[PDB]
Amino acid sequence: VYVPDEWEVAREKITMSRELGQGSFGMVYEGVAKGVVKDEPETRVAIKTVNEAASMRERIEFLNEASVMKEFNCHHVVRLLGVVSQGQPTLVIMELMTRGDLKSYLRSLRPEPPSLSKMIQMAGEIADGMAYLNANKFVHRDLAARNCMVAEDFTVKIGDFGMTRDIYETDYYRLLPVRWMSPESLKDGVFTTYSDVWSFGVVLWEIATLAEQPYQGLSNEQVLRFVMEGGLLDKPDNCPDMLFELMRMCWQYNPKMRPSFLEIISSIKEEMEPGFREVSFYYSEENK
Ligand SMILES: CCOc1cc(-c2ccccc2)nc2c(F)c(-c3nc([C@H]4C[C@@](C)(O)C4)n4ccnc(N)c34)ccc12
Repeated sequence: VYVPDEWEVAREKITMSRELGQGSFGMVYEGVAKGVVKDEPETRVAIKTVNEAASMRERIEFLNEASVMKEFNCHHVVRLLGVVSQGQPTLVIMELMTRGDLKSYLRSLRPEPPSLSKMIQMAGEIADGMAYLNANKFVHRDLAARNCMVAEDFTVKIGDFGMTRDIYETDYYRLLPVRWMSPESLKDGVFTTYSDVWSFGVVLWEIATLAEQPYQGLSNEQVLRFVMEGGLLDKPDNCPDMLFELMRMCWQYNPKMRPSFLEIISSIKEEMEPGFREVSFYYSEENK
């Protein structure tokens, strides 16, 4: 039973320019919202709509999942700006990421690549956002280049998690990214910070291959068998040892033996850009 609040915005103030493509619950539009940002009368925003093929059960799921993001304030996690809970379509307005998803972006760099220092940068930003989320007791469950977003200034941020969330799970039992999923996720549907770290390893591999499909030539059923039986992605051609060392740490079959996101950041903080100190969660007062 969603209760409107602070975050509720008048539908009047919102303007939907053009389609950006399908996200978790429905179409995401580019647009403009009046007075959703302080010291900014009008703001360029992304607007996700729940389609009209949406059960009340799903329209409520949409708002509650969005509402999780109300508690989030992190430079490396895409920000919620406001909610339109009354009337249809139900809107969730958020920070517009003007260079789209990291997968598309990485695909665009293919024989027109990124330097080692530019890849470490992406890794640390993603790791920092994920460290922030795990600090706020949140497991993403769908970390992947396609759900990392790129800002105007090339900052990478943690994006859509909706895609994997069922309406019923927790209380009752009845969509899985097998190529990004840890063995314990594939075997038992266990999703923890440590499973998110596995996915993070796969995103490094995506970054180093400019978004090849992980385990290409294996079907989804084959990947499920292969990874559960200790299968691993081959080190990409001319992948820096720095990075492949990180992938190996993330792909420890046993979750206990995987590094935390903080440990990952510690291991690369030397090679991070100077700015990262001011914007990051890692260096923030909020970090433990
Ligand atoms: C950390 C959690 O972050 C999120 C949670 C959510 C979200 C999760 C559950 C319920 C409701 C919303 N939804 C997000 C989102 F829709 C976007 C988003 N998607 C796209 C489209 C889709 C495409 C076609 O792949 C590119 N965008 C284009 C431009 N700017 C965007 N911000 C953006 C980004 C981040 C999101």
